[PDB]
Amino acid sequence: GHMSPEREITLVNLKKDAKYGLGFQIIGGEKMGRLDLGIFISSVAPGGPADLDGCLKPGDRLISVNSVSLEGVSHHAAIEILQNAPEDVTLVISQP
Amino acid sequence: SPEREITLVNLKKDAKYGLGFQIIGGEKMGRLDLGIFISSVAPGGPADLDGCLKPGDRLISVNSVSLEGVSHHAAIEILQNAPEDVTLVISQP
Amino acid sequence: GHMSPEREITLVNLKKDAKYGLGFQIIGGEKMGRLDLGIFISSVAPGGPADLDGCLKPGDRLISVNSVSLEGVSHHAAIEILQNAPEDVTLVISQP
Amino acid sequence: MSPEREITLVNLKKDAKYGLGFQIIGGEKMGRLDLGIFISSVAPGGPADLDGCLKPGDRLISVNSVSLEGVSHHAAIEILQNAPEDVTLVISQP
Ligand SMILES: [Cl-]
Ligand SMILES: [Cl-]
Ligand SMILES: [Cl-]
Ligand SMILES: [Cl-]
Repeated sequence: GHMSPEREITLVNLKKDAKYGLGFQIIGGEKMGRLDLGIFISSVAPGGPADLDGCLKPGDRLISVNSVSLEGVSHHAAIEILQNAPEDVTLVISQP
Repeated sequence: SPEREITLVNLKKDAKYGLGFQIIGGEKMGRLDLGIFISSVAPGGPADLDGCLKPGDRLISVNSVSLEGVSHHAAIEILQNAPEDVTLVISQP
Repeated sequence: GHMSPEREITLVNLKKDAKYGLGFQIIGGEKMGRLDLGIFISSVAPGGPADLDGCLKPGDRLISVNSVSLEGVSHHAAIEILQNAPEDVTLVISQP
Repeated sequence: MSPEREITLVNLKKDAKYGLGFQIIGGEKMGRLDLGIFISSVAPGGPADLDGCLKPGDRLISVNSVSLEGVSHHAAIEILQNAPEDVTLVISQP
């Protein structure tokens, strides 16, 4: 027997908008090295793709941008990865 | 190209092999810790025949249930108690 | 590219870096039988000694550090063995 | 209660009369990552004996680059037999 796990993984499918991009901002970065997932959603822009989809929320943990893992990624590099992502993006996130 | 990769793996348990892999990890997990990894993959088993899962891969979820904060002991039970059809989210080098 | 019934044994020669150390992390349990080998590679840092050498990968099994066997060695003790190792390290590992 | 064990690489050459000059024991039903092969005897005057390192009780971990993880006693014998004349063993010792 064990304590029931609390969190879930979700796949969020978004399309970049010329005006919004993906319509969210991030906070954080790795501190503990290669396996550290330190990136979280800091805000979701009203009327943007993430908002309209409805799933992504401030506080959610960002695990991947399509297949690109954010494990061990700095804040700077995470910004880069999001910027360089194609128009069609699936975010793997964990949620409370 | 330095980033790791996130992949989804769909497996069906087999009578002899189960899912066809073993896991390792500690028992003390912080709420957001992901400490479950693959230690071996059985030749002939579903994981092997599927071809994606490898030793060293990091197990992130089982049928959408996150392994964040989940101990090795709890993860074994989750995998053993899982239905025949499982979708795994993993990270890979 | 499926798993082989026979695994592989490999020697890896690394030099510690002042910032990276050996450039990898390990995982394993704390309870070990005297002959158990429960230590495995969990990550390899891009640009670190292990990465540049190109042999060591996550999932590899750590068998010795400069002839010191990991048999019966707990995760906490293995970390200490890697920390206490000199600059020039020879690893014996097993690989899938 | 006993110090860390020691891993050694032993370089031997097969001999026409002695082979490698040692025998092994172990079970047949190994798990994937089990290492259940051990040295049982070392022949006086054969390669292993002359080399001086290998002793009965030692654990045999590999034959050249072939791991004995999950390898049965039967299969280990065949791995040793099939090996070329130049052989490197990885062993563990007390
Ligand atoms: Cl394996
Ligand atoms: Cl690392
Ligand atoms: Cl890695
Ligand atoms: Cl012994």
